[PDB]
Amino acid sequence: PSIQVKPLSAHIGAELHGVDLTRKLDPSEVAQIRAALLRWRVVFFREQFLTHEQHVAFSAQFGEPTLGHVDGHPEVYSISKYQALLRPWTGWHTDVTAALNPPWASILRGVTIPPYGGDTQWTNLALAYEKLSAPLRAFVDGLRGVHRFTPVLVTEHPLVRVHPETGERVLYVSPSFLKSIVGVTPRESEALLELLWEHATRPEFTVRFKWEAGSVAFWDNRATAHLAPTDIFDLDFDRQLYRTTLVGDVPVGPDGRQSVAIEGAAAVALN
Amino acid sequence: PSIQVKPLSAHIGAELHGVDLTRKLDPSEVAQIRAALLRWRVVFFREQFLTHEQHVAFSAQFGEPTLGHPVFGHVDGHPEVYSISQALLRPWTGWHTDVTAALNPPWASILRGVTIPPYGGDTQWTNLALAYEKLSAPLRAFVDGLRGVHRFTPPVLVTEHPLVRVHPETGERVLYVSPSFLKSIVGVTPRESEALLELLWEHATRPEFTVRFKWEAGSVAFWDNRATAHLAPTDIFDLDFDRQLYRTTLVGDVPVGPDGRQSVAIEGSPVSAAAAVALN
Ligand SMILES: [Mg+2]
Ligand SMILES: [Mg+2]
Repeated sequence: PSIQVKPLSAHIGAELHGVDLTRKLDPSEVAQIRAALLRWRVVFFREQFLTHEQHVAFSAQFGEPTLGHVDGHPEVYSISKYQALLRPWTGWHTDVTAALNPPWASILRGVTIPPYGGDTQWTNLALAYEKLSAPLRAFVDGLRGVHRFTPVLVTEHPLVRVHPETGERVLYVSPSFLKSIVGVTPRESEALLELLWEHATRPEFTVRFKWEAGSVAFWDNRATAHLAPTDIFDLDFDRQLYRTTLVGDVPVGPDGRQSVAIEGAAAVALN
Repeated sequence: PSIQVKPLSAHIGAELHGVDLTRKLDPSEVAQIRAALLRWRVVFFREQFLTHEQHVAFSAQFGEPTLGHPVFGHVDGHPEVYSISQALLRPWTGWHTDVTAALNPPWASILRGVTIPPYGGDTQWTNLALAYEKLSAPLRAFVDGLRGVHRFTPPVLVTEHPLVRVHPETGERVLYVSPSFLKSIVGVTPRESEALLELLWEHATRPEFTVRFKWEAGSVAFWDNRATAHLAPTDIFDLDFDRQLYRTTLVGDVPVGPDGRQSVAIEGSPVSAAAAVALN
């Protein structure tokens, strides 16, 4: 096995070594990375100092890059450093789930990285589903949720997304964007969402990553949510990353029902 | 500065390099480690492969090691060394400050990893001085005046502590809310207590107040119990890996609140306190 896979927690995150991301990967390297990604939900690379062009080329080996602008590279979004009601789930989200087809993956690379501050976290939403009790699993299997984003996108997704490559059921509760559960009263929706969001962010479902210059994070948005840092606003250090995302398919629930657009680029550049 | 200090987050945690914990530290090294501990709340060392004797000697340069329980964590010949080898889940579950059910909780602990899984078993700490400062001004003034009852029942210890502990070395106010052991706020109704504790516990475990540490063989964590709470791993229960660590802890003083009032014992026994030291 040419690519070393070093898991970072019991059920999410792995650091990969033995691949040079500045050059085209051969088919075996692509397969190994994709397999590690499906198994560990987010994979990380260290000391991969890339140009935007190389970042796009790497991304294109795994899917179709989506189109904070970077000059000459419409696939690349700038993540630059340059009041809130706080609950345990605040800030946790899955990228652009207000859209009908949320991007299935994102690739984020660190260019200007503080000595400390600015860690990112991910949570395993396949595990979160499996760790619901059986009656709660059967219950959420049949529920739909409305995801909204206003810069206006509104989409009805299954609360349980069936992963198109692994068949796993995912608790698809994207906390920044999921606003209500369809067909239940407002208080029922509020109480159930708080229950599921508390559950989805159990520490034992998460992994935390301390960036360094040249680091790369590549995650499966069909099975995760993530948490951008806020501790970095307390420090003078600059922080600059760049992101690509891969065009996704329309989610389906355990009943085979596809998501449904309700109303509706800006969420691709921001989330 | 002979000891390199590498902070791990904006406000908590630092990895130290340039010191050999197998040999006695000179006064400058002791002072540097102590200063980094006060500033960063928990400090970490890597590739420090210690015997029990060396672990105790290191501990003794910073305080008086506690002297053990007959059974819990007991290591033959080393009363200072503790062996470390359905639930209702809330975001604060498992977060705690060690032995706060006792009148004088230990001021620090030193945990060393001997047999460490390739993955799983991370520990987290939160900065309770920062947690206090990040309460709004009216909430800070409110909790300044409150006391809390901490309880522990070994496999009974009951102490009334200030909700805000004034740190004896830095003078900082600490939101002393030890979630596993703090049971009630003195002098308010049971529902007021429940609702306020849930507010403060949610607050004290904000991710931006925390640092997470992935153990390796030979790693050491040295934390200030007067300014932190920590979270032991649960993701290891799913894995077949052996995990062996050893802990020493340093005898602490009686807490004092912003009004100068010391904590007050309500119930307890020396053996129950030793059990909490061994098990918390
Ligand atoms: Mg995002
Ligand atoms: Mg403890």
